[PDB]
Amino acid sequence: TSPVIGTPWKKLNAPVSEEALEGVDKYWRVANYLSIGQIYLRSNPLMKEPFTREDVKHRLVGHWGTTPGLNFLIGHINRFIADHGQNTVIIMGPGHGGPAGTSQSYLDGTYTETFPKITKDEAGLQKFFRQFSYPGGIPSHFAPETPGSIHEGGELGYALSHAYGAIMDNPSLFVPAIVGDGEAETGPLATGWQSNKLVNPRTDGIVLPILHLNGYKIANPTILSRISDEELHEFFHGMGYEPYEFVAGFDDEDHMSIHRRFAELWETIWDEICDIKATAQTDNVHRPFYPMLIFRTPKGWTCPKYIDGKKTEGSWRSHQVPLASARDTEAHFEVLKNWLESYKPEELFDANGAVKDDVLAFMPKGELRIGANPNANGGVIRNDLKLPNLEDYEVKEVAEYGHGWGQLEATR
Amino acid sequence: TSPVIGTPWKKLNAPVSEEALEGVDKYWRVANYLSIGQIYLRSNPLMKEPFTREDVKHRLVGHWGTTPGLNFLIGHINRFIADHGQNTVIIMGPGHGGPAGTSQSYLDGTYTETFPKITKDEAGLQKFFRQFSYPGGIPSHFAPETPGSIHEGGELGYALSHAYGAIMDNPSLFVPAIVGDGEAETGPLATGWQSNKLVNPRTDGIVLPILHLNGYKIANPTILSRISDEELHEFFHGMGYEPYEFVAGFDDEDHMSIHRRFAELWETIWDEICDIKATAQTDNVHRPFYPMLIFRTPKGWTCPKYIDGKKTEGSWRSHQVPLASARDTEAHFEVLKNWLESYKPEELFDANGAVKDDVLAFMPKGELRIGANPNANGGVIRNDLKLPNLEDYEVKEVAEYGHGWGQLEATRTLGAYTRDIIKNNPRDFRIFGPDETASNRLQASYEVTNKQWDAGYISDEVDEHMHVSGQVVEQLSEHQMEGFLEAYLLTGRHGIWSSYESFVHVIDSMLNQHAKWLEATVREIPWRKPIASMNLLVSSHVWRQDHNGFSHQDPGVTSVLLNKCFHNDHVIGIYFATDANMLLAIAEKCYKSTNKINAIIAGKQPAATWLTLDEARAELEKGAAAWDWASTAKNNDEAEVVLAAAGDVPTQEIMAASDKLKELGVKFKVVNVADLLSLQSAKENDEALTDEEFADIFTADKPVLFAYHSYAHDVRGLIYDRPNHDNFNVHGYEEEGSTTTPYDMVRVNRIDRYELTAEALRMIDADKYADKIDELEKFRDEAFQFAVDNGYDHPDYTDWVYSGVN
Ligand SMILES: Cc1ncc(C[n+]2csc(CCOP(=O)(O)OP(=O)(O)O)c2C)c(N)n1
Ligand SMILES: Cc1ncc(C[n+]2csc(CCOP(=O)(O)OP(=O)(O)O)c2C)c(N)n1
Ligand SMILES: [Mg+2]
Ligand SMILES: [Mg+2]
Repeated sequence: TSPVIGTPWKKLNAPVSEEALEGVDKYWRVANYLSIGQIYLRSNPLMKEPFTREDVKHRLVGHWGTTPGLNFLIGHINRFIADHGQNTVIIMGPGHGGPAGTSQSYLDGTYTETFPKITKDEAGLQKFFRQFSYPGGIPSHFAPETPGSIHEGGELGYALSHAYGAIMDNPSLFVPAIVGDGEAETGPLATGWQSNKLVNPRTDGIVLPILHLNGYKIANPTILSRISDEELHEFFHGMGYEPYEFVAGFDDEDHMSIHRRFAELWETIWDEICDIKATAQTDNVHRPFYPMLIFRTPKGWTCPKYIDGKKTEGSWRSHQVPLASARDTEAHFEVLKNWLESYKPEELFDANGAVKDDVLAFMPKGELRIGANPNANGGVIRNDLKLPNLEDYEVKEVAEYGHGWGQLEATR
Repeated sequence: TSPVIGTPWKKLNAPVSEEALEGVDKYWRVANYLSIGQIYLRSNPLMKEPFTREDVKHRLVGHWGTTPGLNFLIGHINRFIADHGQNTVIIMGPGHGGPAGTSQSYLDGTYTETFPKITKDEAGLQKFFRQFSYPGGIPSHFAPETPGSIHEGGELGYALSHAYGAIMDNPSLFVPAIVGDGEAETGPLATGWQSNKLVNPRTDGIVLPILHLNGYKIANPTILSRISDEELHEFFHGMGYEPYEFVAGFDDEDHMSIHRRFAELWETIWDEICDIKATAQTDNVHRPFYPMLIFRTPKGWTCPKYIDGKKTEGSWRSHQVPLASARDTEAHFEVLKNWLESYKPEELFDANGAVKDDVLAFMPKGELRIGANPNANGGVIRNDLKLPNLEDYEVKEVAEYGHGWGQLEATRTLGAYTRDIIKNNPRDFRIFGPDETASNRLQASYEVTNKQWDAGYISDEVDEHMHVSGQVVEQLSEHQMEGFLEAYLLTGRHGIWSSYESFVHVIDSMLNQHAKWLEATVREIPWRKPIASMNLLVSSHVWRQDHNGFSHQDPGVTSVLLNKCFHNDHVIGIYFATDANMLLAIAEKCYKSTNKINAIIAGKQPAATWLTLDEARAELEKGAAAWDWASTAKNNDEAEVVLAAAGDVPTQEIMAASDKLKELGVKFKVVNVADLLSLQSAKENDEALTDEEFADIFTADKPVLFAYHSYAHDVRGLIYDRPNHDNFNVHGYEEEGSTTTPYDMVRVNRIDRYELTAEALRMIDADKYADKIDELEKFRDEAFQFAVDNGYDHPDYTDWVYSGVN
């Protein structure tokens, strides 16, 4: 049976603290630094001088165009899970943002538990950096080897169906389903929008679709990002959703101003969800409008704005790798060094190389963590079916009238 | 007169304090704990260990599906009364929430005053718990034994009529009328919604209807809870109300968050009410929209959510008792123990078992309390009517022109008498009638007062005697009139109400209920002082329904009234006005009486007058009396028959038959029974006629012919053990009638004068009088054919005047 974890569907009834958002910003910075170290670095994780081109990977593989947005959402969801004690499984629709998921597993402590050789220090950070998309390493996508993952995300169109499946008969589980805006063009997910007409708010859980609308696919913009905002809201409302919209990173607003704004928007959405759940205990015959979040951000949101005179951030040029060769020129290596120093890792890591304690104080503990949630590892939940005696259903006429008897239908 | 108590209609002009709401939450918890201890516990009130199944009642009876909501509302109303000093009477519509009312009486201190053996400690708490719905205990509903109660609430549909009655002529009294959502489906209360069109905000008080919309009846949901909120607000606004809505308990909101929210909503409503009252001092000609509160909560709001895997809270499964047997399993006892501990009684009671002082600090004191309010005990308010001299209204022509004179209408005399009572008693006496005051000829009171009407006025060619204030209320609903009058009497005032005989059945239930309020009061409740009597003028009776016919003829009110005559309670009186003077005497006696239901059956038709006032009173004290002027036999031995009568038309037929009997030399006696209940068994009824007196009135061996207004069954069931009862031959109504001439109406019921003379002749000698009997029988048919041919009754019948008229 699906377990009840924590205190489900609880309202905060308080402002989001400033200290928690301090922690969320520091988490976002350190998660971006880890997601870049995984793609680009093979040695010297904390850039002890001399930081040279010797420390960079020969073959840079991976994706970045979705990773900082995923890190933003995941850090905020982590603050939320710590505050509310919610039973939460995240489904990452753009699974090519694998460094985000591995950075989460590393930061919430589950990665070291599952993989003891990736310690939480300088050598462990070096191994964590080198092993991403490497011979004898871990995959690029959000893989079964990655704790907290039920969805690979490599082949696109099934984040929403997997979310609605994961909440079925599962009344305390909250699923934020992050959906790429390019993936939203695929045929499966377009019809997976309409699956709130097949779940009950009382007996099933709640899926919150987060449309990760960064505007671009590989080398092409997305249809949803280039239609009017009126059309987008009208479209999501015709499918039984209440659209909420968050826009960030498209100007020079301070990061804290963005974290605060998201905190307020998120708690508003949570209060609507909690109202839906409380109403469903009394009335579950009439369908509510579930909130869904439209998360408009620039693709590759913390990367350098321009590289080689080409618009990189906020463009499709940041999909896989900006600085396709930071190993073969000195200018690109300087761009990479400035990019890594823009997160100020000097204050996010201690002397021995561990992520500082105040960076992760806002984090959930124990079974509430993403990598520790039993619904992510559905084999520990599983129990055998209680099976009726087979002889009760046997077709006995063969035993006495002889083989070849009858005109029965097998599937009955 | 209704007293002015406290400081009426005052605005708070401040926020509701936090300390008061602390007290309100603690009150709500302790009231729920008391309401559960009453239902479930017989011992160990404070759950000293060992708390075992020994401490639980063997038979769990009572109701819980409304009790926590009632406790919530009552605690908040208590905070309000303490703050504002308001004169407030609560009417509890769902009276099956009795533990809420008894918990209030216990917590505000009035219960210990009324019942000293229920102390405020551990032993007193144990007695309070055990006595609820127990052998030798207190009832389950909100009973007359419960201080602060004017309404039983057992039989549903009359919270609103009782509220609007209690505020009438009562300008400082605030009445929150809590209405169940299932009860709102009943016919009476649906029309009791529309009674804000019959009260004036200046001269009358304010009723606040609180719809207690918890969604469920017994085993069924309510119509009002399952229609859209738009429909509900539109419905309440079409009836002259401003709907306010409060919703609580349907999520995990903190209790304080609920108490605070209710405080703001309540003070908003109070400010609208105070604005209405202040406006009414200047302008009272245009009707306001009174606020009414829709109080949406889950049924059984603090009970366990699920029991046996069945949804209990927020369902109809919590109506009577969750845990129907907490005595027969260990699991149910654990559920009960957890339920009791969820209120944390360990902090609500002190060591000795008294409710802690800080739990009741927010409570009203003195006369402002619900159980101490004088309007709840309307016998302490009551003062006697100042009555005009009866001799002023006597029909004096009988005294000089002889008995049987005239063609007067009996009810016009009562109209004049009641007019002068109104003149001497304004704002303490009121006349009700289901659109029938002017048809019962009680319109003489329009000389001194008006019909109270607060809907629109259009003209003066049609709106005479109507005014925004008045002492005559008149709506086409017998339920409305009866509830208005019952709440009028229960608050200390006086009244009459008139009705057609056939439609009094509409309120057979209500009368029954009021009799139960009186039977209970005269037996075991001395601290409740006597209230005025419920006076019902029954007119337009069965024998003269010319315009209407068979649908308007049913005198069965006498039967339903006879069922409430037991154990020497004397809460019922049934009087027959034979003429105007007898009506005067009866009405004087009835207006003086207390704690009774007096049905005065009088005709509105032109009828002869038989008695003088002194004769009428002399017949009155006995109930039955011999008419010596009409009897031809000097002593009981001479008479060959006794002719007894009860009612104006039976009296007329007995007298006309006596005239024919005189011509044949028959010696007879004439008896008139003004009061029916004097004919009751002497051992059963100590105020009925003794057996010697009854035998003196009716000769032991001689046959008695009895002509009766109602069904003869009611006479025969009453005299069964009386002497000579075998010889009684009762002639009454026999469900035979139509629209036809007045002689036909009594013809088809074998109660006409010819049939009565033939009956008496057959009682004496069928053989000797055979020719005369035959002549009478064929004359009846000739006199019916006369009416068929000519359209009116026979000259022999119409023109007949008694021989005693000079
Ligand atoms: C069905 C399918 N077609 C093609 C691809 C190849 N592919 C991998 S990532 C990607 C673009 C990702 O699009 P979007 O959802 O907009 O992601 P984001 O903007 O987060 O990078 C594509 C086309 C795929 N994974 N699945
Ligand atoms: C006229 C009438 N019919 C039936 C009953 C039986 N009865 C007693 S309580 C009750 C249900 C109470 O209904 P509601 O007003 O919704 O009360 P609540 O939800 O507060 O229990 C019923 C039908 C009654 N008291 N009166
Ligand atoms: Mg995209
Ligand atoms: Mg109800």
